[PDB]
Amino acid sequence: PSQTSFKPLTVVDGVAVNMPNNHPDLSNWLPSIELCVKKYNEKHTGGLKPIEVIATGGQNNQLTLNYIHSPEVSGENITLRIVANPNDAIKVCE
Repeated sequence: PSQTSFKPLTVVDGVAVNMPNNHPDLSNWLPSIELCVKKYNEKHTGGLKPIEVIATGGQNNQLTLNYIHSPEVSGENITLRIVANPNDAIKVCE
């Protein structure tokens, strides 16, 4: 584990997904990633699953993820809900 300029966004199955501060909001990627990561978490349950997930890609159809396993001090603020679920045949992610 080491210091990094990344903040938490959402957790899926128990994996805190952080994003690069030097990037826009990932409201649309929220459901896209939360669903993608679910796959990896499915195969890897409990400790098996990754510690954190660095999700990137703001615009220009940018979609890049990173599996990081290193728990470190951190925290969030507050969240309510998003209520979204866009469909797509060609999912570059998965």
